[PDB]
Amino acid sequence: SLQQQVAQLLEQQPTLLPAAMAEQLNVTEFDIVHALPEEMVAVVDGSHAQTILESLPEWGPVTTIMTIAGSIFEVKAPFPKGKVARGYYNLMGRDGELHGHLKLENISHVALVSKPFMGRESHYFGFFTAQGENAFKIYLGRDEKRELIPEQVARFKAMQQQH
Amino acid sequence: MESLQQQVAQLLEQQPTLLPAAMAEQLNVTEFDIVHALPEEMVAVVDGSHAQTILESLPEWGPVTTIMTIAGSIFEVKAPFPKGKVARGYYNLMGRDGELHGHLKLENISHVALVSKPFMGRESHYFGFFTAQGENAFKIYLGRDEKRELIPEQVARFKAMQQQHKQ
Repeated sequence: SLQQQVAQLLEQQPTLLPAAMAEQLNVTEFDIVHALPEEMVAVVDGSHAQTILESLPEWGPVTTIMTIAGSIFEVKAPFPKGKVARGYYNLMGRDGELHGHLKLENISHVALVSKPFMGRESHYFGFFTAQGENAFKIYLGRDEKRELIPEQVARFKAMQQQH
Repeated sequence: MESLQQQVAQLLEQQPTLLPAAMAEQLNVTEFDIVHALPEEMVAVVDGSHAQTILESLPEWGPVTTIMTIAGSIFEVKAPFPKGKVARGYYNLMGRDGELHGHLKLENISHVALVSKPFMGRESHYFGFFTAQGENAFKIYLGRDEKRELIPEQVARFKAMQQQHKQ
C-alpha cells in the first residue's frame, strides 16, 4: 500500500513532517498518517474526542498548534477543560489558556502520533476531518529545558494499544 | 437585484448578529467582499504590504484577542500581542508566558482591514487579515477589561488608524 510505497524518505529523508510529504505523495496529511509505521502512530475513532480532549488538562503544559493560510499559531499552556454548549465543545480557560469553541463534530479522526525530528523525538495529537485535512494538533509540552515532561510521554506510549 | 453594498447593508439592519463569514455564505462571496461592501464609515482597507508594520505597533497596545477559524473550530488567544522579527520564511513571534507564539506568513496576506462592526450587540473592533483569494486568515480583536469593556487607548488608536487609511 502507501506506507510501504514510500517509507524511502522516512526517515532517510529525515526532518519531513507528514503535511509536507503529503505534497510529494499527493495525498492528505492523514493519508501519510495512516501510512506511517505502526510504531509511529496510534489512530483512533474520531467520534466524540471530547473525552480524550477532556483528559488533556491532567497532562500538564501542552502546545496547541493550528495552521491557517500557511500561518502557524501555537499557544504554550495547559489545555483548557470544557463543556458542551450550543452544540459545540466550548472554552474553559481562565488565564493564558486556550479559547473558545471547538466543533469536534467535524473531526472525523484522531491520530496519536510520535515522530522524531532533527535527531529529536516529537509526540502529539493530530486531529483530522472526513476530508482528511488537519484541523489542528497538540504537541507535548516542554519543561524550562527544551523537551518533554517525562511523565507525559509515558501516557502517550501507554495509549497504544489502549488504556 | 441590488448592489452587493445594498445587500450587505440590508443584511446589517435585518440580521445584526451575523458575522461577515456567515454573510459570505449568505451572498455567495468571499469575506473580503462583504467587509469591503460594509458601509464606508465602518471599515478601512489597507494594503497587506503594511501588515507587518501594523503588527509591529500592536505589542504596545496591550492585551488583545487573536481569533482564528479552522474546520468550524474557533480558537481565541486573550493576551497581548508578541513582538516579532522577520526570519527565513516568516514573521516570527517572540511570546512570553501567556502571549501567543507562531510564525505568520505576512507575504500571503494581500489585505488588512480595520473593521468596526458590533459583535453580539456590543461595540467591537478588529484587524482582519486576508489572503489573495479573499478568505479571512485571522482576526485581532481589541481587548476587554475584567468588567467586559473595551480599552479607551486601543479604541482611540484604532479609530485614528482607520481615519488615516480612509485617506
